[PDB]
Parts: sequence; C-alpha cells; structure tokens
Amino acid sequence: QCQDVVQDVPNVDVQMLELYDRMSFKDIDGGVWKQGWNIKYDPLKYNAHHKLKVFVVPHSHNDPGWIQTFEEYYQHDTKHILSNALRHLHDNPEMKFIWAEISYFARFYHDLGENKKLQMKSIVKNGQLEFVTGGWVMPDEANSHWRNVLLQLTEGQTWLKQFMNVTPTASWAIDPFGHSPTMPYILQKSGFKNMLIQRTHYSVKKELAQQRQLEFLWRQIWDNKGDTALFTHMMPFYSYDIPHTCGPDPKVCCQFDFKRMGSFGLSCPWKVPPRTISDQNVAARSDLLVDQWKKKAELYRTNVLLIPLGDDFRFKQNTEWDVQRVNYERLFEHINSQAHFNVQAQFGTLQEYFDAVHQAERAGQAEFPTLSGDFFTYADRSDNYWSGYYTSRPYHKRMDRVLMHYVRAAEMLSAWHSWDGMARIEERLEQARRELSLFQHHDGITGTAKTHVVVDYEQRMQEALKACQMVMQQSVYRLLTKPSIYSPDFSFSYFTLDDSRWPGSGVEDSRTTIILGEDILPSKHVVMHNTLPHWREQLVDFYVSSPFVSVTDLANNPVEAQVSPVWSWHHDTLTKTIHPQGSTTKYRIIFKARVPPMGLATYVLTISDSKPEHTSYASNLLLRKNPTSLPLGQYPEDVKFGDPREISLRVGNGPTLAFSEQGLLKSIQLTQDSPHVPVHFKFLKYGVRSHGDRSGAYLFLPNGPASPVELGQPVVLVTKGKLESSVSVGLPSVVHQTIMRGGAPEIRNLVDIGSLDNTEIVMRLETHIDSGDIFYTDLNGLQFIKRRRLDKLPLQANYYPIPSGMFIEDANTRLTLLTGQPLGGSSLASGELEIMQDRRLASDDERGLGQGVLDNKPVLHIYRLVLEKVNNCVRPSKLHPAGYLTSAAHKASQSLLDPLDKFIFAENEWIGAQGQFGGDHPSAREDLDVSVMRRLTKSSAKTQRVGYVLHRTNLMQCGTPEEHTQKLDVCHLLPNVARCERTTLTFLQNLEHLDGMVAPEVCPMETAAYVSSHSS
Ligand SMILES: CC(C)(C)c1ccc(C(=O)C[C@@H]2CC[C@@H](O)[C@@H]3[C@H](O)[C@H](O)CN23)cc1
Ligand SMILES: *[C@@H]1O[C@H](CO)[C@@H](O)[C@H](O)[C@H]1NC(C)=O
Ligand SMILES: [Zn+2]
Repeated sequence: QCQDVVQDVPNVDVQMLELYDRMSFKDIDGGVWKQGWNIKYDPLKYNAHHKLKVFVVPHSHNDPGWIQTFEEYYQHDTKHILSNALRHLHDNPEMKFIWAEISYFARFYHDLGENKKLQMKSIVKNGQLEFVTGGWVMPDEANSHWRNVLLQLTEGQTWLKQFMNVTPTASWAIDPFGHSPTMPYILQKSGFKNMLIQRTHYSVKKELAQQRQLEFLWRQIWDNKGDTALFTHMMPFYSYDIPHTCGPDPKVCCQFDFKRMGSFGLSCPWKVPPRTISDQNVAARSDLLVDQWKKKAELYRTNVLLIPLGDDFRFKQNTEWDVQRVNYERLFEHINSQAHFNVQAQFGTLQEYFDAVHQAERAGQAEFPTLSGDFFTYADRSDNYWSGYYTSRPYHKRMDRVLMHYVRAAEMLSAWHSWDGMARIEERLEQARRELSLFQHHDGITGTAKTHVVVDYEQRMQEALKACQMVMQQSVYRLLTKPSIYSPDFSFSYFTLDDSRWPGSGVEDSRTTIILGEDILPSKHVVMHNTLPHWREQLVDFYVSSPFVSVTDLANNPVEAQVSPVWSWHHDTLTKTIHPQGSTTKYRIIFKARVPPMGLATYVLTISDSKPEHTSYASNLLLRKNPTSLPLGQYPEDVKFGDPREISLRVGNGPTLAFSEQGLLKSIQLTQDSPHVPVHFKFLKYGVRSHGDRSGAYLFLPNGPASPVELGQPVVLVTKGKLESSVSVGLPSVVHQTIMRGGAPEIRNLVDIGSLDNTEIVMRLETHIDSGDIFYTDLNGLQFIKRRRLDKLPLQANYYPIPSGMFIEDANTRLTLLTGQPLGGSSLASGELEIMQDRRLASDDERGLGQGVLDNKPVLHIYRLVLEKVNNCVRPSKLHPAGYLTSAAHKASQSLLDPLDKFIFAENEWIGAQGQFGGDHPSAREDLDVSVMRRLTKSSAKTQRVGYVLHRTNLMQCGTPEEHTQKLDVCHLLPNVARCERTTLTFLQNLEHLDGMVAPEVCPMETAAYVSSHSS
C-alpha cells in the first residue's frame, strides 16, 4: 500500500537540517580555491588501464529577460547565437553544444526557412546539439509554485516532442539562487534520470567536497523507501563561468577561456591572459590544464569528469566559435596522444557525461550517497545571503498567484467541450500558458530584473489574464445555456469577471458595479465557479448600485445576505491623516455561495423599494479623535463615532478576536469557555548598512534587528455584520485589515512603501508558544520543511522563502500563517513569526543588475491566520525533517490560492439560462486535488484526449471522525471513455494501460497524471 509519510524517519547519508546543525560555516581563505583548500592528488591514480575520461561541454546561458527584455535579447544576442550554432555544428561534426531555454529556441525555429529547419533537426538527431531540461525557462526554485514549475516544463517539452522529436532526461540548473527538492520530485515523475545544480552555499560545497558527496541520490524528506530518488550532480566552485569550471584555480582556468585575449572586449581579472595554443606551447599549456582537471576529479568518485565551457550569452560570433574550438582541439590532440597524462578528453554533452558515470557505477567502480533536504538560503561569499529576492517586487509575486489560478480555471472550464477553431480557445490558452511560464524565469518572479523588463513581464501577464477571462466567460455561457438556444459570438463578452482581491481595493478601481433600478433593470444573474473537486461554500461579494437588494438561487429560494458600505482609504495631504471615505451610491452585497465539485452555480440579485426580508445591514464604527461626518446615501444605518478603544468581535460560532486601540490583533479565544490566547500583530522596519555591503534586489543585509513603526494615533474602522465583520486601520505605509466570517480570520494589507528609501517593512506575530528555535516553511506550495534558527549565522541567513505558508508549534498549540503570494520570512525568537511586506533600496548589490529597487507600487497582500490546539494530533517524531498541515489550515490555503470565480452577466436578459453545472461530479476526499484538467486534442481529432494531474497532500490526524466521501475516477468525468492511461506529469509518455478504464486515486504526498481517450 501507500508509504507512511509521518511515522518513519528516513535513513539517509546526508540530511541537510542535521548537516546544518553540525557545520561551523567558517569563512577562511583556502588559497587559490578561496572557499576550499589546496587539492592534492596521487599522479599514479590514473594509468594505462585506468584513464580519466574528460567531457568538455560547450554552453551559453540565455536569460529570457534580465537587463534587456526577452525580445531585445532575442534580436541583439540569441538569434545570432542559435544561427551560428547551427552553422558551426553543421560544419564541424565533433563539436557539441547544450541548450536549456525553449522559449528562445521556439522563437528562433519558427522564423527559420524549411532548409535550415531540416539542418537543425539533423544536428539534434545526430547528438551534436542536445536539449537539457527542456523547460520554457530555467525557473526560480524559491518563489515558484510547483504547479507553475510543472506548467513551464510541460510547455517546453511538448514543443520539443512535436518539433524536434526528443524528450530530455537530464536537467541543467546553473543560475537559480538556491535549490529546492520540488525539482527532483517533478522531474523524476516526468521521466528524468539525472539533474545538475550549482548555486549552493559555499560552506556546503566545501563540506560535501571533502566527503566526495557532491554526487548523490536526492530523495524527498519523507521518503522512507527511496522511490523518489533522482541522481544529482552539484558543481563544486563559485560560478558556472570558465574561470570556475576547469578546476580550483581561477587564475589558471581563465587562461583557457579563449574569448578573453582582448579583441572581444573581455579580460582576466587575475591578470594573466589566455594565449593561442601553438606547437611550441601546447606541452606547457596541457601540463597546466590537466593538473586543474585532476584536482577537480579528486572531488568526485568516478573516472569520468564534467568540464562545462560557457558563460552568459556566449557563442554569439563566428570568430568566437572558431577561437574556442580550434584551441581546445589542439589541446585534445596533444593530451590524448601523450600516454603519461592517462587522459582521454573530448567535446561532449550532458547526457553523455551522465551515461558514462552510470556505466562506471554499474562496473562497481563507485557507490553514491543518499541525501534529503533543500539548499536554501544561498550565500555565494562571506555574509552575502540571497534572502532579499524572496520579497523583491512583491506586486508581481502576487500577480503570479492570481494568474496561476486563472490559467487553471480557464483550462478546466474549456476542457468540458470540444471547440471550433473559430472560437480561438487553443490560441488564447497557449498565450496565457506561455506568458505565465516565461515569468517563472529566475529574473522574473524573483524581482531581480531592470525596471523596463519588469514592466514587460507585467504587460505580458495582463494580456494573459485577459485571455483567461475570455476563455472562462465563453465556457460559462456554453455550460449554462439550453443547448438548442445557445448562439455564441466568439468575440462577445457574455460575462465579466469580478475579483475582490486583484488588483484590490486601493490598488486599482477595476470592479464593475451591478446597476439596478426601477427605471432601468430590476435584476441581474451572477455565476460562481469552483475549480476544486469537492462541494464548497464560500462568501462572495459584489458591488451594487442600491442597498435594497435580495438574493435568490435559480429555484427562487431566498438566500441570506448582508449589505456593507464601500470604504476607500485616503492619505489626506491636507489634514495629514489616513482615513476612510464611504460611497453614497455603491454598496457591497455579501452572501454564501454553494457550488458543485469542478462546477457552476447561478444566483439572482433583485432590487426592491425598501429593506428586503432576507438582507441585513452592517453597523459601522469609526474610532478617532476629531471625527467628522460620514454620509452613506441610502444605506439604512448611520455611522457611529468614538475615541480609540480596545474592542472584541465574534462572527457566528467562530473565534472571538480582541484588538488594541491601534486596531491590531492582541488575542484569539477559540471557544466560549476557552482562554484568550495572546497573538499580537506588529509592524517593524529594517534599514541598510552605512558601511560595507548594501542590500539590493538579491541581498538582505540589515543594519541590525527591526525597529517598531511609529504608529501615532491611527484611525480605526470597525464593521459588524451577521455574515462578515472587520477591523481596518490606516498605519504608515499599510492599511491593515482583519476580516471575520466565522472561522480563521483573513488578513489583508494594502502596502504602499511610498518614498521610504532603504527601508524593508515586516509584519510580525508575537505569541507565547514555546517553539524554541524550530519553525516550518513550505517549498513551492508542495511540502512543509522543518527549519532551525541558528544563532551562529547572521539574521539574513535565518530568512527562508514563504511561498504559501509557515507555522510554529509547541506540545499543545500551533499558529499557522497562510499566504496568497510568495514573500520572505522567519521566526527570529521563540513564539514569533514574521513575513516581509515590501522593500525599497537605493543601492545596487553587485550581482549585475546595476540598479536598486525604487519602482515600488501599492500591492494588496492576503493571508489566513489559523490558531489551533494540536495536543491530540499524530505528528512526526522529533527527528523527522517534515511537518504537515491540519485540515483547517489546508482549506485556508485553498481559499487564498483557488477561491471561487465570480461572473456577472453582461446583457439585460440571459435567454436559456440554467441554474447549475456539475451536480453529478464526485465530491472527493479533502486531501485530493485535480491540479490540472487540460484537453490535449483539437476538434478535428477522431479520438479526443483529456489530461489530468492529481495531487494528494498529507493532513494530520487530530481526532475528527472521517465522513465517507466519493471515489474520484478522472477517466469517467467525460462520457464515452475508450481508454485510460497513466502518463508522465507532462502527458508525453504512456506508463500504464489501466484496467476497466479506471484511474486510481494516489497516495499521500504523491502526484500522478492520467489521460482519458474518448470516441468523438
Ligand atoms: C560582475 C558582477 C557585477 C560583480 C557580477 C557578479 C555576479 C554575477 C552572477 O552571479 C550571475 C548572475 C546572478 C544573478 C542573476 O540575476 C543573473 C542573471 O540571471 C544572469 O544570467 C547572470 N546572473 C554577475 C555579475
Ligand atoms: C522519433 O524518434 C524515434 C526514436 O528514435 C524514432 O523511431 C522515430 O522514427 C523518430 N520520428 C521521426 C524521425 O519522425
Ligand atoms: Zn541567469
């Protein structure tokens, strides 16, 4: 059956949390290998019967945006690199080259004439040009959601299968800023056999090199058996450039980068240039080079050595191809003919290296260690920890999560039908997938690109959101209209989307008001979509032009509703206060929507002359000295005023929350009899150092612990309703809101750092939970990993990515904070959690960007805050490196990432309207998700195919009885199934033909893919 992911601590040779606890991290001068030691080798190790096999692997690192946009780099650099690679590889049969970024390759290939397309296919088929990874990009591993890592992998590999007839099984990741085990998890389930990484902490490189543990079988932290393991090669040195890839001494290796002699505008900072290889110098030059190679080889276990040969946007000019190739050819000819070296060297590809390593392994020449854990937080030198980019450009980090959900919902809603080509569904979805995939780049979501490049990514994502909206609204109109009435114009807007949290109140005025009136329109249809495979209830809200509005379902049953004002916050430059203003013509109506699994539900909003029977009205209380009136038009309850004071609120039977006179949470009481548990929100600021290294887009280099934000006497607004209550406060740089709907509260921060140079704003929670030095953070929204604060490392080293959540706990109590956007955070003291909101930095931090971060804009960050008793939960033992969410915390995360979608009918009358779609869909167990539903065939295919990715998380057992749910068989969701296959996660290879056309559910922590085939 399924592996137990909770109760069995895996036995591994290297466990990264344990390694961290033991290591001293001393930054000593190691000599020419500045962060290592003087490597020694026995010249007699290699001989006639045991030679060192060396593969020199030419490469070119091509960023899809960084200092220039994607299109700018394509025009100025990449198109020339690819054109000259085609010519030079065609003309020189022994030359080799690897390529990673399929976004660029697809852009190039589609512009080639047919003759050159054929030449290109031939150099791929014969093994000269080899694709590595084959993703659209080389993604960030810290901020990216696993769903989007899979999306971009699939986009690149699907293109490669169709046009190049290849599927890479070796991955190459030389530039992301630290590395996540989410990568081998996805890769191993997508047919991969090997992977390579580079950016790991210099102290980790030294420690693993000393033990020859730089090649390892990387398994997941919970995996007892080892079925998830993927062979991994970690590079040993400071960079992927030529000076740091031939061996330990960059002053020597730089002399073998033949682009650095002068005419290309490049030089060697160690002050010894390369020299052209000649018959008079080749013996001395070979002496030097082979010595570097044999030193590098000492760090690894086989007689097969990998020597990358490349750098950023290399291999651009014909003269560069010639200068590298001819000089290396002269070296190979000498070395391979001199028996005393006992070396055979040649150009190679990445797969050729790994194939030779495993041949050596099978011959019994080496065994490899097992490893679990991650490689965050990275430092490349001294105290320069790269935790800044966990937060940089937070507006676009939030946008990533919004678009993630819109892509999923658009692909799912449109998958139910086959569409005519005239509907442009495939076209719009391909655009949306490619723009989101592009943004996964390690200069996209990371917030590490130049200002105009960030603007390009934003514009691309906005076009993607519009594409998703078009596809979603056409799909809803088709799914909910009587078939013999349905009459689509594929360019028309039948519905508009309403989104309450993006761009958000105070960020953009983007939401449409539903206009009703006795002399214009009495009522309006709205529709909710639920992408999750279980029945779901959620409060939804709409703007309406009257407070006298009632809600009905499509059987005309009344639905209880609440009306509240529309409140907007203003920085009043006259009075120098931050305060709310209410609308006198627009109101919010709020009601509970109930929606089938993967389904739709229709409701109707109707105006009346006076207060409706089933609609209530919130009270409003403004707490401030020196109040002035706040008129609200037709709204039936007058606003009340008071001096600042402590207050308490409770919605339904849920928790009771207490707030300070500054409008910030101070305690949570779970039930009527229970204690008021101290839980305090506080805002603080970090600064920048006045001497030494400065914080920038990459680096977090604080000038000591954070200092409290001076709050003054802020204005607090309290709204109290039967369905929803809230407390909002206008603080310097942040409008902070706590919202209560009967369960764990929602927190929203409208963050505007303004002109506060050299400031990072942090949100901290203070509790009395006895967590000590332990906390938990997630990796890519997929898994929670145990962290240990280490006082032997600086503050910035204790910051980790918070891509979707974090928690602290003791024997009895847990506090979990879930996020709707990736940000950086930590627990710097027992009982605390903190998460960075935004950062504005005037200085460049010397990693090539050449600017600070001064382009901040208002962003609405969203969260859920879950306080729970955990004394009854079955948790992992003290030595287990993982943690797991409870049911309530998991559902709270889903409420942020995949909320209900809301659609407003755009015309006056919807002819043929229906009340529901998906009432007969199975309601699956709460830990199971249909992460992806995607139709894989166009309408002309006789046999239609639909792909599903199914993910089961693992939730803690805490004594809540399980109610029976229904089995979900994705292969029977569409009618007329003829075949069901288990596939790789990219859908590109069939792995299992399934009995009775039934797709089995997956085990906890597992992800599987299935494709159903249908007669059409
Ligand atoms: C010359 C100097 C300014 C001191 C410098 C230093 C370091 C780097 C990198 O680490 C390589 C960087 C790391 C950050 C990342 O944003 C960039 C781009 O992705 C590009 O591919 C090279 N990458 C580059 C330049
Ligand atoms: C694609 O690759 C396979 C495996 O090498 C080969 O059998 C097939 O003929 C190739 N398809 C082509 C060249 O169209
Ligand atoms: Zn890069």
